[PDB]
Amino acid sequence: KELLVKQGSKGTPQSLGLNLIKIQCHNEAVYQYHVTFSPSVECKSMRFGMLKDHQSVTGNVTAFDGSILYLPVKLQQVVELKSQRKTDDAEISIKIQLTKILEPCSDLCIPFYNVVFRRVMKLLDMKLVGRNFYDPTSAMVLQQHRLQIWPGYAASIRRTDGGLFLLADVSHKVIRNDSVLDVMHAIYQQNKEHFQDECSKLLVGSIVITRYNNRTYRIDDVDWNKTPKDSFVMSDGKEITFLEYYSKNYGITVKEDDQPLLIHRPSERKGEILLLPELSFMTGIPEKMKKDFRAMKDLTQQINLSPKQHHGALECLLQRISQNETASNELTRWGLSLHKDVHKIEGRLLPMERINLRNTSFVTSEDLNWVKEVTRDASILTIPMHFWALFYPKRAMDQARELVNMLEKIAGPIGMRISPPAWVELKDDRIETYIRTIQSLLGVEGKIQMVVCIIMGTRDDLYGAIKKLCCVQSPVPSQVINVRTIGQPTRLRSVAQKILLQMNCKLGGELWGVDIPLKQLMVIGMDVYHDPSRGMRSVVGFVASINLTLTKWYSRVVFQMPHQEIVDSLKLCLVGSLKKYYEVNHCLPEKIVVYRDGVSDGQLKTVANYEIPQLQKCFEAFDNYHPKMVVFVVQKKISTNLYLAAPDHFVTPSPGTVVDHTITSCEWVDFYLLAHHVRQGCGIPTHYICVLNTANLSPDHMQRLTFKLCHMYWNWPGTIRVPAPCKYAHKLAFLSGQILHHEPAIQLCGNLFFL
RNA sequence: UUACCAUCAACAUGGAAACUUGGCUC
RNA sequence: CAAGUUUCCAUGUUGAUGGUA
Ligand SMILES: [Mg+2]
Repeated sequence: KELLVKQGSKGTPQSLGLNLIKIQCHNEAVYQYHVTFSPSVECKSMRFGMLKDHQSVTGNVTAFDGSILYLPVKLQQVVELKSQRKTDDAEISIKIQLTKILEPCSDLCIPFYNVVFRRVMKLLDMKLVGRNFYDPTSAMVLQQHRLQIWPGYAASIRRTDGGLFLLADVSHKVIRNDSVLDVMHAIYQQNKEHFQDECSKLLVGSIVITRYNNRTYRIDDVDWNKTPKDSFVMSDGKEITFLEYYSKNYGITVKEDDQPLLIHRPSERKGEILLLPELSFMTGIPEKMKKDFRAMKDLTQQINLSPKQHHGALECLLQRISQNETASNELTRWGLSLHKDVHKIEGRLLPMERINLRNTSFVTSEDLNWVKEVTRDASILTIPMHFWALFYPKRAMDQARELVNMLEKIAGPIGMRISPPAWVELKDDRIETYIRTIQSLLGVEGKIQMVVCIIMGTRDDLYGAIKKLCCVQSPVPSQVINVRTIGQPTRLRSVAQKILLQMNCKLGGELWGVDIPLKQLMVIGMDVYHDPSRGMRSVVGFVASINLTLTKWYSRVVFQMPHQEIVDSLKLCLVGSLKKYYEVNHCLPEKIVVYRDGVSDGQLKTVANYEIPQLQKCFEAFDNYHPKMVVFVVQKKISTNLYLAAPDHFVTPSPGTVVDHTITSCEWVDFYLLAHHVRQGCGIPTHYICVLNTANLSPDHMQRLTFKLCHMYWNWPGTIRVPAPCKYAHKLAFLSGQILHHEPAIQLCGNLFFL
């Protein structure tokens, strides 16, 4: 790990709000023991309790996470200890053998610095659910929602270039007080004779949380013929009944025994697991609650928190940490002095770039909104459409007359050669004839057109068949519209005119440019759209800049082969992108900037060594063509929050800032660029990690190049979460992997259909 | 599948730490 | 070397409503 200077010079500094820890390193050695509880107890409760029962041998300074104990003082090689169970009087044989001597400056200390913090905030009467800690003392209970929300904290200790830190997100968790058992009782009261089908309809596909070990478990089946009075064989090879299993591990004596059982079947590899309804609770958000205007406006008025409400909750967490003595000793025996106040990050607002139109050229303001700049002038990079087929079934005539009769009105300020659509009716929406109509006609409209498949209600098979026929068998676009979305005239201005230009974008109509000071720049946003829940061939979305001023982009999907992890596609995808580049610009690039998507933090090493070296060795297809490459990894689901520290309060700004110190990764070169256009909530910043940077790019150069790449997507008046090719490839990869399950047609490749 | 933007929920994948089991060779 | 368990984490995707629209 080299000492790399990351801070830039050009920009206006800011102030942020989430570091929360600075510790001094003092302990010369920490001693790790792995403990085998013989016989096996599985719950954390006894594994804490009988370890706390023997502080004469272990000591008061303890850190145990279920199987691993940590000490500051070395014992002998193996210590053997006898314990007796509080319920069945078992012969529990604790064996502690020292396995690791943790150095003060080793990255392996992060697990036990994290479990000591979990043991710290388990003393504040804070519960564990899933991964996080949630507070039951500031809940909101919603009776008509049948719901309860907890304002907990997802807190995690991690190492950073600015030392040790603890990142805490104010994570509100929804918990249903209704279990699966009580909602089974409610459905059985609602339907005494016909409840098994409702249980098999609202139970499979639904996912429960069990709180005896807080595990989240996917329901695959529910069985009524088997009760926990029947026994089974657990991991030690000896038969146990489930009630004695409860009394020996979790200690939670059940209230009834005539309840059914739930079957969970894991993925292929195998151990089928059985869960009681009483100890298992719902996912607490009802979609049957949701279908009204009063759901979020009465629930998430507090859950969609302000930045100041985040800072108040986090300062309340710090206050209850500091004012609790028993939590303070559990930090200060190990010598981990938490900071009693927040620790703040500096900022950097970049010199904001220029958006070049056909004639005008704006300096981008602080608001990033040019919503009604559309319908101004005719665009050069457009094929002027004339005719397109519009279909509607036998229930929604005037509903179609909501849309199209307004749409010719926004041909007013443009004044292009427009004509009314082919109003072709439908006799029956029952699966068939909707396939037959479109490729029965395919007529005068089919030059540059727009397929509008309008379906009453939510039906997956209908739109799947329509999009499969209307994007596989013929060169033709398609667009699914549900009548439930357009069912009211109130949602017309926001549904028909400003948006639903998917079809006008699918024929390739776009222009605006951002200035780039470099020469011969090829930027290429590789994305990987994975669908392993369906367990079939993952999809690569390939998009590259095939020109100089970045106005045109490439598109490619190739299905992978199952049981073959090595990518056979990306060489062909780069071959196609380079062939399109040599067909359009008639030249070869000098630098390549790749924005790879979708890897974990432990996976970049693979991207450092198992894929990008294959990209460098892929260039054998062209003679003496081995130039410099730049690789980046984009990240979305981030837990770091950003607030500007105005001298009165905290407000998350508009996108544009740069955070590059004391939040990054310890090994690679990272930065964070905020991309939420914040109207409410806290703006998560996009995380960009580089892998190979041999083009000698300064940090401000690649940060401003990333924001420039964020500036060039034809879908919005305001900036985007991930830059433009990683949303192009997202849209085309999702479309070509989940809906038609096929490659896009070659005959549409001159358009930018990824919009 | 209509512009992105939160939040909620869910699934799946990957890295590290050791433990246990199994596998041709001492 | 492979598989499983427990800890730490990390990562995308999907579905849903509230907002500028
Ligand atoms: Mg993606």
